[PDB]
Amino acid sequence: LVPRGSHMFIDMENMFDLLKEETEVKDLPGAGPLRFQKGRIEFENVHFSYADRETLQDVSFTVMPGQTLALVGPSGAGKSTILRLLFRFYDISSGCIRIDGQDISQVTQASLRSHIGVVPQDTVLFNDTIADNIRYGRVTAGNDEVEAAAQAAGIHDAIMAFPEGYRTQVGERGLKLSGGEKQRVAIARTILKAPGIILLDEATSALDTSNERAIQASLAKVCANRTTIVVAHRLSTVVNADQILVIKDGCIVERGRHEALLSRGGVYADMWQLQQGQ
Ligand SMILES: Nc1ncnc2c1ncn2[C@@H]1O[C@H](COP(=O)(O)OP(=O)(O)O)[C@@H](O)[C@H]1O
Ligand SMILES: [Mg+2]
Repeated sequence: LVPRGSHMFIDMENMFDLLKEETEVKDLPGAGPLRFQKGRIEFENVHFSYADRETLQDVSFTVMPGQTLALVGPSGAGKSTILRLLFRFYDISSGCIRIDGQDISQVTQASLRSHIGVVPQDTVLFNDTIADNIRYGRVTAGNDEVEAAAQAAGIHDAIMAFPEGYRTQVGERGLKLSGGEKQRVAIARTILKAPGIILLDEATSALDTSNERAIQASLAKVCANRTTIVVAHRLSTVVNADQILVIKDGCIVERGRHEALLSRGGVYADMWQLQQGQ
């Protein structure tokens, strides 16, 4: 058969390109680098939808440079989505997201992400030396910098007990890192990238008490003077956050510090009373 109408001019290579899965986001022509100053974050009246329910509805907030904002709320509320949007994994249908006064949709995605450290629920380990796994944070970094990141992340000492030190093959085809060593690797990667903003999605598993306390101290280290948004599962994170947004069905139903949320007696307070069990 002879393809007719518009079909005679269709480009098959374009049809195969459109079949691909993560169909993603474009830099707008002429976009320059994010001019990052101190990492102030702003969501103004943000709306977003994956499908036919709005996932996020009129979501507004600010994170001042160096402050931590915790997202909490029921499953499916849209917490993780918020981090995704700041990374510009997706575009928003309305409203505006800014870093230091600049629409994140109008700078290069490359520069945007160069200033963001993502600490994910769980850690991709590559089939590579422990040193190259850390260097993943910033590929051009010196060995000295890898060791400094590892030192700050609390993993240097475990690594020195490995049979080939920093050269020890890890991942699937290498030495098994413990669950705690893997988390520390993600931390070391982030310390090495040295971003001005951290996006932290807390693991919903936990390790033993003393390890959990150690990892939590190492995380608080990486976040301490960086603007941070955390999807918070741990009560200690929320207690110590500079601000908490309580999200329910895509809407920020309440916000403030821990103590002010408790004294408000609303949904957060209900959560805290329930976990307390007095
Ligand atoms: N990739 C996706 N495609 C379609 N819907 C999604 C996708 N990811 C999450 N969702 C939906 O968006 C809503 C928000 O999910 P999410 O941001 O993960 O919430 P939380 O982090 O509060 O658990 C949920 O209803 C979820 O089912
Ligand atoms: Mg969830």
